[PDB]
Amino acid sequence: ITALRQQVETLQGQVQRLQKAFSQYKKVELFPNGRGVGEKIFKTGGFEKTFQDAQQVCTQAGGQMASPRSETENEALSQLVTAQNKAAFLSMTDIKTEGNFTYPTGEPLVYANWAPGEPNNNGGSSGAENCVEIFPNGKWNDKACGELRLVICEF
Amino acid sequence: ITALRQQVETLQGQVQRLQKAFSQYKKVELFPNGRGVGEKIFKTGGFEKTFQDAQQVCTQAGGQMASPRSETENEALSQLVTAQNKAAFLSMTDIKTEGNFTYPTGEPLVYANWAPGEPNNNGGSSGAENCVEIFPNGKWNDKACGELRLVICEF
Amino acid sequence: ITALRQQVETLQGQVQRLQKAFSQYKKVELFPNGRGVGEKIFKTGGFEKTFQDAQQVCTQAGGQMASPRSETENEALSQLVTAQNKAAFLSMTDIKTEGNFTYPTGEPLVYANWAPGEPNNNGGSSGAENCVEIFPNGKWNDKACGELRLVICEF
Ligand SMILES: *[C@@H]1O[C@H](CO)[C@@H](O[C@@H]2O[C@H](CO)[C@@H](O[C@@H]3O[C@H](CO[C@H]4O[C@H](CO)[C@@H](O)[C@H](O)[C@@H]4O[C@@H]4O[C@H](CO)[C@@H](O)[C@H](O)[C@H]4NC(C)=O)[C@@H](O)[C@H](O[C@H]4O[C@H](CO)[C@@H](O)[C@H](O)[C@@H]4O[C@@H]4O[C@H](CO)[C@@H](O)[C@H](O)[C@H]4NC(C)=O)[C@@H]3O)[C@H](O)[C@H]2NC(C)=O)[C@H](O)[C@H]1NC(C)=O
Ligand SMILES: *[C@@H]1O[C@H](CO)[C@@H](O[C@@H]2O[C@H](CO)[C@@H](O[C@@H]3O[C@H](CO[C@H]4O[C@H](CO)[C@@H](O)[C@H](O)[C@@H]4O[C@@H]4O[C@H](CO)[C@@H](O)[C@H](O)[C@H]4NC(C)=O)[C@@H](O)[C@H](O[C@H]4O[C@H](CO)[C@@H](O)[C@H](O)[C@@H]4O[C@@H]4O[C@H](CO)[C@@H](O)[C@H](O)[C@H]4NC(C)=O)[C@@H]3O)[C@H](O)[C@H]2NC(C)=O)[C@H](O)[C@H]1NC(C)=O
Ligand SMILES: *[C@@H]1O[C@H](CO)[C@@H](O[C@@H]2O[C@H](CO)[C@@H](O[C@@H]3O[C@H](CO[C@H]4O[C@H](CO)[C@@H](O)[C@H](O)[C@@H]4O[C@@H]4O[C@H](CO)[C@@H](O)[C@H](O)[C@H]4NC(C)=O)[C@@H](O)[C@H](O[C@H]4O[C@H](CO)[C@@H](O)[C@H](O)[C@@H]4O[C@@H]4O[C@H](CO)[C@@H](O)[C@H](O)[C@H]4NC(C)=O)[C@@H]3O)[C@H](O)[C@H]2NC(C)=O)[C@H](O)[C@H]1NC(C)=O
Ligand SMILES: [Ca+2]
Ligand SMILES: [Ca+2]
Ligand SMILES: [Ca+2]
Ligand SMILES: [Ca+2]
Ligand SMILES: [Ca+2]
Ligand SMILES: [Ca+2]
Repeated sequence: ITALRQQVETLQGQVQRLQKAFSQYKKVELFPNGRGVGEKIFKTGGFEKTFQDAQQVCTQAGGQMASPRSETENEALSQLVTAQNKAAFLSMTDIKTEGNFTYPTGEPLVYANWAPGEPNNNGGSSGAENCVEIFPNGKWNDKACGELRLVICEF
Repeated sequence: ITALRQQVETLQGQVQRLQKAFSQYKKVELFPNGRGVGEKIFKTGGFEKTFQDAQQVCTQAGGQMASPRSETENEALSQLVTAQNKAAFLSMTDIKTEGNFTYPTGEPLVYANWAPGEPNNNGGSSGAENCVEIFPNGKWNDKACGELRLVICEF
Repeated sequence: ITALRQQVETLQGQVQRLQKAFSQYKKVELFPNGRGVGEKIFKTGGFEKTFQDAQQVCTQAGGQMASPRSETENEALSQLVTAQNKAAFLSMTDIKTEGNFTYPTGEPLVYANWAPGEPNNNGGSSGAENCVEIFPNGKWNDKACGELRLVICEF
């Protein structure tokens, strides 16, 4: 019928405009504290928290902590850390089994970028190191979970 | 007709993807300076202003100052204030009638969370207190409108 | 057919809600570091960079540096600069031909708002001035490109 065809065409135009406007506002949103990789979005709050508090903040916000599963994802995190000039906590811990770092689902690492000599589980006055921080250069260091580091969430 | 049915199906897929992407970017946007409650969105600019300047900033931005009409809305504001560690101005004033706080539409309060002893209209050197600040604990204190407090806007 | 008509009506409702939600999240996004003018969106990162670094940051983010082509666009930039209280770099340089400022496409200025006495190409210890900064009052001053100024990107 002629009426619905005109309706479909109008909808087609509205959808196209929504898509154009959404791509623009996606880039506006991510500037400068976010990075998109595939269907994942990394964003920093610009503040520092302990691992447990960061875990609460990310969950509360409807997301989770960053789990870099590829060089592309890790490099995206590196950019955020570099911009804030503050090392960030990742999602992974070896809390269940020492030396065995896993995602918050128990799954073993599919990607790793340990700095030379890490993980060493030597946090000095803070004690054992069961969490992971990412440096501006993208490299990882195991770090005490009670330490304060940049919060990056994953949505 | 077969042509338009295929068009509707394609539109259905585009809309579904837009909805999925929009829910994700809603949470990305609100992290960490925004809170959604029903159809209302609270967001802080991270800066402090006098009541009048805050009123101008929120209006200019296409919104208004925060009018917590329920415990849920008030608690959302509490989280933002807690995160910034800065008490924020609300929208309500008793400027027309002393002791009678109203929304910027003249409507009386449907919800209130006054701290013990408030409102007292005693601002010391600033004079009368005709505006309202919200504490990290969610409680309210009547405050001089010329004082500087965190700006939270409502959209 | 009755089935597709109901589908079109449902799509109509979904699109309308998407549009309503998108206008709200557009204003939420732009508060307080963005300004919309026509189909262009200006946003500041809140940080300072040299012209070349700012050019890299904006490009990386999927946009470009601000090219105010009208009083409306320039005034929007003025508001962002005023809010951050930091003068920002614009996109234009006279690097190809001295005294002739052009957009990063070689096109001559369609709009200009030089402060009295500018451009003068006198940056003192920094040397020649081949870039442009915008003041809180909206006026322009030619500035050395190696100086650090507020980064505003255009999307
Ligand atoms: C740290 O602690 C971690 C937590 O315990 C632990 O993680 C575990 O790591 C192992 C080894 O990598 C891993 O096993 C692999 O799992 C792969 C994914 O599929 C899972 O899950 C799906 C369902 O989601 C199942 O359908 C799969 O069968 C498999 O089930 C797992 O099976 C094992 C027993 O076989 C159970 O113990 C797990 O509980 C169970 N997991 C789940 C979630 O159910 C899978 O693709 C891998 O397959 C390889 O091994 C199979 C035999 O196990 C072969 O049949 C298959 O062909 C694969 O062979 C590999 O092929 C390569 C070439 O292509 C060779 O180079 C490899 O050598 C060869 N590997 C082997 C072992 O033969 C594999 O099963 C567990 O999933 C994981 N556990 C959890 C809970 O995630 C770590 O080991 C600890 N150490 C470190 C350093 O991280
Ligand atoms: C501070 O200063 C404020 C500004 O002046 C002032 O705000 C006023 O507060 C009163 C009392 O709460 C409030 O009156 C209530 O209004 C309710 C909302 O409906 C309004 O508006 C709609 C249109 O939008 C009309 O259709 C309604 O009729 C009503 O109109 C109002 O009517 C009054 C006169 O009756 C006028 O003076 C107002 O100008 C006018 N407002 C507008 C915008 O037009 C309404 O639901 C409430 O209804 C109750 O009272 C009615 C009689 O007035 C009853 O018929 C009805 O059944 C309700 O009875 C209540 O029922 C409860 C149980 O269910 C009982 O427990 C209650 O005891 C009982 N209440 C009463 C009073 O009987 C009611 O009308 C005004 O709307 C509001 N004015 C403005 C401008 O917003 C405050 O009083 C000042 N003090 C404080 C402490 O805040
Ligand atoms: C700084 O350095 C800059 C870089 O070299 C330089 O920028 C150049 O500025 C000139 C003068 O303003 C400008 O010329 C104008 O271009 C207008 C836009 O159209 C362009 O491009 C389109 C395609 O995109 C073509 O279709 C047009 O023909 C025109 O092509 C240009 O043509 C000139 C030669 O004519 C070439 O040198 C350019 O390379 C070429 N550009 C491109 C991209 O291809 C155009 O609308 C303007 O038209 C006016 O002049 C025409 C004759 O050239 C007339 O036919 C037409 O009627 C217009 O007349 C004007 O009318 C007004 C009243 O309505 C009068 O008041 C004006 O006096 C009258 N102007 C003139 C000159 O007669 C015009 O062509 C160049 O486009 C631009 N170059 C580049 C690369 O961008 C600056 O001059 C330097 N100085 C300063 C201070 O900025
Ligand atoms: Ca450890
Ligand atoms: Ca270590
Ligand atoms: Ca008062
Ligand atoms: Ca008080
Ligand atoms: Ca120059
Ligand atoms: Ca100058």
